[PDB]
Amino acid sequence: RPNHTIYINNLNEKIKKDELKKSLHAIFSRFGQILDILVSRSLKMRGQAFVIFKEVSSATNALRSMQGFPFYDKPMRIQYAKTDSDIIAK
RNA sequence: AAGCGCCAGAACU
RNA sequence: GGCACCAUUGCACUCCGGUGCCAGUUGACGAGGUGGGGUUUAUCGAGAUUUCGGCGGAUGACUCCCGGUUGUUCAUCACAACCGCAAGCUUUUACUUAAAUCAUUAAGGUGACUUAGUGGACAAAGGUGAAAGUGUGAUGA
Repeated sequence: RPNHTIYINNLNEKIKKDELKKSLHAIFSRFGQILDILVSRSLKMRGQAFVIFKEVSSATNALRSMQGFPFYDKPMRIQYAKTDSDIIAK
């Protein structure tokens, strides 16, 4: 079920790679320490974000609080990642 | 310090 | 890389849909070279995705004019080939810091790439001395 990494979608696709990465670190920093925020603007990966929390409890409070939150005019949709990311698994 | 200057076709970002 | 649009609500850990508009980046590595006017596709090699393509410059070549050398003095007009602070032709003889590519590893940038250092090697043309040979007449001191 719950995972170290959280999946964020329904984000504004117009916003560039580096800005959004720094902008999402502005909010998810309070819940706990972040290891790496993966951002891609490709066809299958745009308007999406993977945030790696070192604590699982950090990822849970993040989903509970930032769900539905309006970020760049768009309300956020957050779920747990299907599998563990490559920095925590290995 | 004159195989040197420039950039807009092309290519890459 | 950026802005608009069409399209995408999509679960990944070296990049990763299209069109148009805009911006950025690449875009010659050294040697050598200027009496003047015209003309023109301006010399030499090194390298090897573009050193391609475009445009500008240019000391080249050619030609004529101009001023000169050499043809054993030296004045003058031809004739012959040259030179534009150098200068007949051939056979030889040094000198003339090649740089980039390559490998490498530091700085800067979102990136394409950029700036600099280090390591080692390789030229061609030309010109600059030297050595032996071979090149005019006509008229006058």
